Amino acid sequence: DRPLRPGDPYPLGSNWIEDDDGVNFSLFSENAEKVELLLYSLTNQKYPKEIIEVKNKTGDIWHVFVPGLRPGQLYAYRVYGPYKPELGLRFNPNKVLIDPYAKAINGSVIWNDAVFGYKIGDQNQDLTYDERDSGEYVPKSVVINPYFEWDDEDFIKGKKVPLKDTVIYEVHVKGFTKLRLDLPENIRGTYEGLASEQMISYLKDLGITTVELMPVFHFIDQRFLTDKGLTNYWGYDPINFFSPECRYSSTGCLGGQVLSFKKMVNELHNAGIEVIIDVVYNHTAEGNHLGPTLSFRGIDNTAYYMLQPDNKRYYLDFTGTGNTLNLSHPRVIQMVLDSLRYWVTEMHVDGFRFDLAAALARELYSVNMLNTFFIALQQDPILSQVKLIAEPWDVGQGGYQVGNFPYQWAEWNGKYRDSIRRFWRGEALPYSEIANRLLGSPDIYLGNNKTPFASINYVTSHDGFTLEDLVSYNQKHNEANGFNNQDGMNENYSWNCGAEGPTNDQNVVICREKQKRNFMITLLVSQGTPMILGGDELSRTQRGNNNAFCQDNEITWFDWNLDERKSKFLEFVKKMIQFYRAHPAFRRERYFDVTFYTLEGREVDEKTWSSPTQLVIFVLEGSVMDEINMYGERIADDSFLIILNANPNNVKVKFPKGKWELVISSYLREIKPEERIIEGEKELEIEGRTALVYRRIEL
Amino acid sequence: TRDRPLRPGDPYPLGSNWIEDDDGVNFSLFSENAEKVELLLYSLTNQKYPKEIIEVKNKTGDIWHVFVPGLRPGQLYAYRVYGPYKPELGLRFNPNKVLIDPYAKAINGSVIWNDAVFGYKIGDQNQDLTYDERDSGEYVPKSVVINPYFEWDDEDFIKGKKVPLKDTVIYEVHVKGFTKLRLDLPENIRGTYEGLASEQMISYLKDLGITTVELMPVFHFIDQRFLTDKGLTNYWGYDPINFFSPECRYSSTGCLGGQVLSFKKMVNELHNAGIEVIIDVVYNHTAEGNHLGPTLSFRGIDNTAYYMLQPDNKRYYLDFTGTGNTLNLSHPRVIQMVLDSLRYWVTEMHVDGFRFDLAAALARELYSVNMLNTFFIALQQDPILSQVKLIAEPWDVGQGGYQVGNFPYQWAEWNGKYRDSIRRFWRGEALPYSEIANRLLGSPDINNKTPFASINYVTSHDGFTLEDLVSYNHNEANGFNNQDGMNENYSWNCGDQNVVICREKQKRNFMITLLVSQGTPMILGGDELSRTQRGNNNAFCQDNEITWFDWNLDERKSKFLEFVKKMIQFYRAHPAFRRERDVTFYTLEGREVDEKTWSSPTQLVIFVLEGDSFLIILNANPNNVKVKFPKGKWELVISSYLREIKPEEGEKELEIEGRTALVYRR
Repeated sequence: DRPLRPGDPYPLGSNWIEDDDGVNFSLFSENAEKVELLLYSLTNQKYPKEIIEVKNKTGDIWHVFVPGLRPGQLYAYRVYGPYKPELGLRFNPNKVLIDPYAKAINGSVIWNDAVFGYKIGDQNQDLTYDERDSGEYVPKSVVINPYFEWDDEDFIKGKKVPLKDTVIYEVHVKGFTKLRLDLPENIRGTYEGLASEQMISYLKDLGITTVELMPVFHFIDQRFLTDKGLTNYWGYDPINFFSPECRYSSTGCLGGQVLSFKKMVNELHNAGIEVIIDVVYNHTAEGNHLGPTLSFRGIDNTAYYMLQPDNKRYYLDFTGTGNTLNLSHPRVIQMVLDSLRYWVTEMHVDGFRFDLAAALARELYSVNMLNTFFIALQQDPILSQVKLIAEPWDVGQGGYQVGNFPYQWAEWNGKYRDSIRRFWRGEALPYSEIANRLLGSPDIYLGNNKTPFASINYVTSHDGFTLEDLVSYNQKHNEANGFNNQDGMNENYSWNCGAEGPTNDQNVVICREKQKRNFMITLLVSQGTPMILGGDELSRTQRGNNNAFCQDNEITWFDWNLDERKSKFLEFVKKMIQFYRAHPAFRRERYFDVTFYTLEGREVDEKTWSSPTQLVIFVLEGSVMDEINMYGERIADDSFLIILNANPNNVKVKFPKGKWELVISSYLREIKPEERIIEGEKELEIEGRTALVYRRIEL
Repeated sequence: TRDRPLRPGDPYPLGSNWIEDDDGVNFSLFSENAEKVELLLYSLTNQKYPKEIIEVKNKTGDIWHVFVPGLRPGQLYAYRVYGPYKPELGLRFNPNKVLIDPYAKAINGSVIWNDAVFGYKIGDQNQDLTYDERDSGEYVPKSVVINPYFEWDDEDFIKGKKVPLKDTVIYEVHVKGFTKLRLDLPENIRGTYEGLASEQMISYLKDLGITTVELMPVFHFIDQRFLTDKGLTNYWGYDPINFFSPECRYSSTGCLGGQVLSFKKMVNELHNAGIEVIIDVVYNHTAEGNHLGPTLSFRGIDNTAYYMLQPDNKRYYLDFTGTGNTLNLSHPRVIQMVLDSLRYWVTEMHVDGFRFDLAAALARELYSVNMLNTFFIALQQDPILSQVKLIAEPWDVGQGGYQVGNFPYQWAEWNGKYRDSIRRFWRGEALPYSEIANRLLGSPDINNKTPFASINYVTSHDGFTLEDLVSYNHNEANGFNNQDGMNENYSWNCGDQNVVICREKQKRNFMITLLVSQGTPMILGGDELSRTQRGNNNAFCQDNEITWFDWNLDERKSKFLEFVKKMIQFYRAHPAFRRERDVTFYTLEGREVDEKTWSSPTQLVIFVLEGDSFLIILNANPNNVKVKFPKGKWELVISSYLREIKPEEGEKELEIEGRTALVYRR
């Protein structure tokens, strides 16, 4: 007998209107017989306060306005339909579902046989129909207040840092500040903790421009992970594409995660720092048949999911996770684009990084959506300005297969990390190959973007070894993950430097520290936008675990100990990053000028260019670049000489023309007077496994 | 170089953009192939000569941009683009030619024609390969930096319920014609946005009972040289040169930003009234025509991009419409422009829907480059564009069918043939009985294929109106031997007053049938005022007495308006004609339908709604036939009539007359 009204279809989800004093509720469902809105009082989460049958429907969209409800109000849905699993029809109104357009989720799921929708349990498995209510264990979607006081006016509008000037920083929200002891407990390893005053000055002192946060979409710890006493630490199982992860909130989970995130981002922008978020669109946490009925599968399984034709009880898997969104259906492709748009206009994120992007492109291609998906990004008013990061993929015949890539499109260059790892390991590599990597990989980027900065260079990431573990480790040690070490990449191209794991041997440590420095300069001397693994500066180690996706503990937390070894390296990284930012010679837009050299100090003819090498010498020649980014003012950078000696043996190099001055090197030892400045082609005795950078000073 | 001081600015939003903090204007322009770009600043008095030449020196990707401090709304600019001139490669960049900004939100006047606006020596052996030298400044209208802000009070009608397609009655109306000869209104708002929006209109139209107004073209369009030389002016707007500017011609308040202002207010009134605005867009060609075309904008900015060139002879331009060019919809910026323009007119100009002219050709052009379906996905997923009404025509493209996954959620189509069908049953000729039974049903044999998706229109902006063929049963003024427009609209001659008896019965008829049909109906503007074109069915260059709405009541109109008002009133009163379907039916006489009968080429239709219940009888026809009502009580409400109502016309026998149509209730 309530003054309820039909309300509006737009926008999707729950919408608090100031004026009409109440909240518009809307949910997409094509195959539902009946929809029910459930409102929960903070005090009781087991049974709804009030149940409202949603009776008005515009096209495939159910909606009702409900007066008097306000920001902070908990809710959920029960969706009604046929249950013929063999037809992919899995409607179970006993299961209390998460709104797909929820902007916040009030906690985690509590693993119990009743969140499944089939009997466990039974031997028909997914054919059966479980009657138990799920509400007791399913967090509720939350109505939020979208309003926020942004004074990142300077930043947002309009001209932020481009990829040519970007240093990215891949960092887990929790691990970053979990053991930053000069922060109060409740904000340690949280969004607010991350953007705190000292954290900001730290990231500023390091010199990184762009933060890449690991998954912040609200994810779910897998059953098989919690049965073993482990959580999903990396967050690669979204259940909702609009809500900040409740776990990383310092200010609670009834809007607090939205507010803290919005806060954190605003601080970061004011400091001059960009936010990229790692995003998963290739699968949902619901898994395959057999997985839980938490949201999509309950709302409309047939839409939403890619089903096996001829056996619709099964889900198509391109990723090995269990499901694929039905990206051909206009609502599903809408949700993705709606997600991307939300996070930019409302959460003020500067761009995205697509996890398993080769898979994501395969899925899109699967239903003829890849090129249209790209056109959607390019013409969209807000989406065509953000940064979009992915990976190479040849599908399936398959060269990219794509009319045109967004202006700020870039790809993780795994070939760059492999080549670089192998080089410093001692593997003599074709000169042309190692050199191309340093030149930003024009052999990969013929007509993908016409810029070196489409290539995201890196030596380490969240995947596999931490730069510390890379130089200390020959094979993975992932028994802690509980997969009897079968999980995680096996090709690592690593080297322990003479001892596996921690050692007392100062010969081994000298190798290691020297080597870390080698990679750090190789990376910040190459064309392409570089990405650094958070922790690498702190000499962070997961002690041989190369796939710590499930270690929310001591192993993964950043260790803020001021050990002198560690400290001295943090000093090196700072100095090198600074050097990179300080010189647009290593940051060219059009390379797709240099001169490469031999041991005996001459130019490089074919054969020399084609035979494996262990030593790279080259000069960034010239200066006049166009510009800078301001009205008609060309600058000129100093000319540099880079010597990289991976050959494990001392070697004698003939320098090229002019005066050269050593600006930085991997020598841990003090620098001899005849090494600071060198002229007139006279030879220097270069140590084995050493990297060196010189600027010319005349003429 | 120059001064000035100049902030590089931002690449987005495309166009001129004044920022009221840095107290300047931001300029951004696309040109993938440009060598050099020069912004030209102009004083509102000197236009032959540019006040300032500014070298646009920064580009982000394929967007040139510069920020100029000090400039504000009202500023007149144009661009100059340098690059190769190898017209055999399709490359035809010409600095001497002053170009409009494709993203300009306002333009100052029409093109003053001259040999200089072309990029080749207008007269020569190799027309369209030759390099013309002449400056184009004076002739080419200037792009105007605009005043974006505007105060909307229709917040109440913006959201939410805008009159749904079910409840809709649409009214197709040309802007000038609507109130040019509407004398009781000042001598400067007549034939303007604000004129159409006078408080004497609106009260008129709300009084008339239509809930949606569909304007003929308002995209700033030019004149065909190439016609005016015949002393005619493009009066239909179906030849645009920019996609963001309201047409200069229909502004009561000048052409330096008053087109923007007059249009917005227009809408804001219409909305407060409680009515809906749909505008008539053209995206299938620009006003530049083929090679041998004026170099106004896109040809000059970037010919490669923008235009679909003939492979093997990029000299020439692929034409799908017979107008000379097609936009290169496969280039991301070109497709972006179209989608930006659709988004602009909605969020910014508060427009409720579009009607794509020559939709099939547009679908085909889109198809030609694999963009049709991706165009449709873009529209559905767009937060603003998916909410608006969208109106085209049917088409059969590529390899059969529509070649589209899904349509937008308020898609509808000009039923090209429902008018060829209703104008043939009433016409008298041999006509099938499941055919016209279909037309009235919603035409469900073809989209969402739920009746609302059909635009049941008896009359388009196409001809006639209403009768005016039936007169025909006048393409001489249009200076080309009378072969232009449709070939037969299927009408009587009705040939006095005793040799014109059917005229008023060849009105009211279409009316009573059209409003009774399931779906959504379209009247031509001023068929209730009994409009006329003195015979013309193709009045596209008639800015004359021919087209302008004759508002002085000749006496036999005015009775008819009071009919249409009451006729449409009925459909605006009962949910019995607003569904996705309980229909009846009844042949002569009294007899519930069978299969003879179902395919019999004659002139008799009856039906009922159970299903407020209603009985409806409709017939053609050359002579009288026996009439018997069916099961249930019958009470008259409205009709067509040779005289008036007498007398008193369960179950019995009437019996009905000739050229005529009729109705009842329960």
